[PDB]
Amino acid sequence: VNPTVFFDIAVDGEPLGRVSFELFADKVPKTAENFRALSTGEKGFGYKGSCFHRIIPGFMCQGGDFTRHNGTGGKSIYGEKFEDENFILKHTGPGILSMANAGPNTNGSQFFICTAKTEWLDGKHVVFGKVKEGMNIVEAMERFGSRNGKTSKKTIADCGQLE
Repeated sequence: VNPTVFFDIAVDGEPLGRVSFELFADKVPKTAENFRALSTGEKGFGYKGSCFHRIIPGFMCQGGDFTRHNGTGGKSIYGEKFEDENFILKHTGPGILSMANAGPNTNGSQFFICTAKTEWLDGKHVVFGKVKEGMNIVEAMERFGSRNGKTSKKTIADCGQLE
């Protein structure tokens, strides 16, 4: 069965709620495994304690830069940025979980959660999961964003894999 991972989100250190995701390991196993392992921290690094540095209401929440906290860092579990695995899945609406990148074949650890349909990203960003529980928490997060993406308050307080 496809894995499920959770993030416990905090705003300025205060608990907000939990978001869980189904990872589409049946369709993008390499990309799903990267996100899964970064969520459990089992390789010795990952998402716990990192922030969502760019949140644009009506578009997306972006995070996963656990090394520089601003969109310039992050790394995959593969010792280098990795390839676009496939583009089977499309950006169909809110809740889609997709990889951030800076060009072809440059996936690291950064990802975004869509809060709208973003079809112009189809074929350019690898979709690999979707929000299962807590879309309402993603909507709460979105309120702390702004047009230029800066957040009005600061995190993934805990994360891991659910049965």
